[PDB]
Amino acid sequence: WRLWPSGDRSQQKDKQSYRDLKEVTPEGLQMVKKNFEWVAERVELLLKSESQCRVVVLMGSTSDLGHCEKIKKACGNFGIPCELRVTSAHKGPDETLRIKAEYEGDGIPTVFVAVAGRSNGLGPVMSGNTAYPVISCPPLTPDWGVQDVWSSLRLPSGLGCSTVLSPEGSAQFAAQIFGLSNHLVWSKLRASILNTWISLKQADKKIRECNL
Amino acid sequence: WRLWPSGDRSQQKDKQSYRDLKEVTPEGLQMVKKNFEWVAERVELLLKSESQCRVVVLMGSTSDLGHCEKIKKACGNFGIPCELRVTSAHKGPDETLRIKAEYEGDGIPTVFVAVAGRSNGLGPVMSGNTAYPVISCPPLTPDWGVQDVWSSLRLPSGLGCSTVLSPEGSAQFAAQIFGLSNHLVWSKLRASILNTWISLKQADKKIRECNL
Repeated sequence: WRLWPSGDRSQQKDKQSYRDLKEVTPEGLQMVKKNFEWVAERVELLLKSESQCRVVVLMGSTSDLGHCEKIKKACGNFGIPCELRVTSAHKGPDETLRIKAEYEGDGIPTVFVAVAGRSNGLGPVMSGNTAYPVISCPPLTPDWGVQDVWSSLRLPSGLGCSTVLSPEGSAQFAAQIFGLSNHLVWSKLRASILNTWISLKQADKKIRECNL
Repeated sequence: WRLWPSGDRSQQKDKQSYRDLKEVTPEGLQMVKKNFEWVAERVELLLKSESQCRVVVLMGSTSDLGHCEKIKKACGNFGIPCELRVTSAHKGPDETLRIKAEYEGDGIPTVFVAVAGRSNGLGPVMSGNTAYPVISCPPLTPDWGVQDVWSSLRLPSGLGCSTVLSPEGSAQFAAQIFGLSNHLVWSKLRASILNTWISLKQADKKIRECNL
């Protein structure tokens, strides 16, 4: 590669420093060696997380636990810790705000994912009382899902609450948010775009052989 | 009329006490007079309210004030005091519960009417945190009303919150609730069933003449 500290070619730390020498002298090789040492001393820091990430999944009912387990598993795939908590906006709004405060108050950047069946008040109430992002991922089924989804979508002014129907999708969106700050999360998202694209090419190649 | 204290014919206080005398003696007429005095001393109490009534209309936004004015006016027609208050479940749930507590705490029987456009969380949150009845009367328009109504209708278990779409209707329902305890409110409801029925007979009589 070619590596320029501060975008400055004259500070090049890569092997171009050796290619560029008119004549290789022993003083010339010690400069090249120090450039290689400079990179060797920094490269292990590429494995370290610069910023902390957390998803908190708030569920109105323990019957939606299966749906929340899918979000937590999918968060695990991006290396983002994910906590489950049980709270109802309708039946314990005092407790919802106290739980919110626990995660707002310890200095760890947090995305809240609200899982509320039927009339979703948990997304909205959370959204109205935190500066952190809130994602409604309601556990819609085909029975009443067309009716229930609108309680996540049509909100009073002054609420940023977003909607993602897929539980794997809500994890991915939470990852994309943390990817703006965390190169490790970003890189898993980037490699996943590649791997998914590769999978389509391989499935097309297979079905093309069944075209003769 | 015939008036029997405790349903006991032998305690009859009406003119039947005079009709029933085999012979009218002066001692017989003094008994009749005391029966008439007994009724004269109690009849003014029929004008007095035995129980207090109040409707509290909670609105999420001052833009829904017109809709709340219609509820308040219609409550006035049943002689039920009606207060307007502004509170959002989404943006000030702490304040919603403190306002609720003011009306729960002064010993006056109260019906709460929740007016919240779009995703109604105000009905549900109120319903989950008071033993008093809550009526959602959402200000639906034809634009999004088919979508918004389901946030009032499909609630988690443990919530009694009812729905009435008409604002005059929500007042009438509040009146019907107080009519179980208040003979004056009951009587306005009863006379209104008569007057409305009379109006239909009169409109049918009119249109029948335009049938020749």
